[PDB]
Amino acid sequence: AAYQVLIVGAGFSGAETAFWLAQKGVRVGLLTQSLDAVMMPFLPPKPPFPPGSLLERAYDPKDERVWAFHARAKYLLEGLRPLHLFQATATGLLLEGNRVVGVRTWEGPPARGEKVVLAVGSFLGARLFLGGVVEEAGRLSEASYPDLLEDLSRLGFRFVEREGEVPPGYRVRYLAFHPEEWEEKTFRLKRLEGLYAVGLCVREGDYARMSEEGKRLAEHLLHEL
Ligand SMILES: Cc1cc2nc3c(=O)[nH]c(=O)nc-3n(C[C@H](O)[C@H](O)[C@H](O)COP(=O)(O)OP(=O)(O)OC[C@H]3O[C@@H](n4cnc5c(N)ncnc54)[C@H](O)[C@@H]3O)c2cc1C
Repeated sequence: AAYQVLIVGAGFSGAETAFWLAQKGVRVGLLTQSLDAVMMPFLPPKPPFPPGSLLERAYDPKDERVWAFHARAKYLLEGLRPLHLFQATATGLLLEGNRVVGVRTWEGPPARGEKVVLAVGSFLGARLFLGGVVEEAGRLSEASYPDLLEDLSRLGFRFVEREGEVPPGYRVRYLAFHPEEWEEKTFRLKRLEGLYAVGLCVREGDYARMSEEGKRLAEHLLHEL
């Protein structure tokens, strides 16, 4: 129970969740497949942003470079004492009966948390259409490992198809948890115990929406603890 909350995905929703939880002293483990992609935008994030959010703090009105936004956001997360940001590729759910206690990782070492949050964005069943090529990636140059979706599918989880687009321009078709799997008020993926989901992998929205959702989840978990 080292981590009170284990979050899979250091993107706009997952990192925001980690941010507010850490501000309150919650022991958070933020697991993400690529540290070089932490909080990486598609198009440059532009105001307005949720007040006091990690998203707002990471913004620089004089620097629109998306990679720089990623770097500034990553650095901000690394400054939170109760937060441990680490690299690992989640490949499946660690279960004890009907309870999710963590995730298996491709590299081998399992990661555990009292509560497990999936904030994997557009990386489930991702297909990136760029010109005359189709890549298995949730965002430009960011590969998507098929394992997690396969595990969730094997366990019985239902998904719906969604699509996002970047004005080279490209489109990303991905899978989001079917609405019936998710309890909006608690962020619970009710099919199993101790499992939560937030962000694009459960509901559409832009950067600010992802951030607001992450904060809302953090506030809910703080109440539950
Ligand atoms: C093609 C496309 C373009 C978009 N463009 C914009 C835009 O220009 N402006 C805007 O406001 N919104 C845009 N959106 C909507 C939304 O704001 C973004 O998708 C945003 O990144 C969603 O936040 P998220 O936290 O759900 O996912 P992300 O920010 O994508 O973060 C997901 C994280 O999870 C990690 N991850 C995934 N699977 C695993 C795994 N198995 N193990 C470990 N880590 C994993 C990823 O590597 C990543 O770091 C776009 C959406 C799409 C699909």
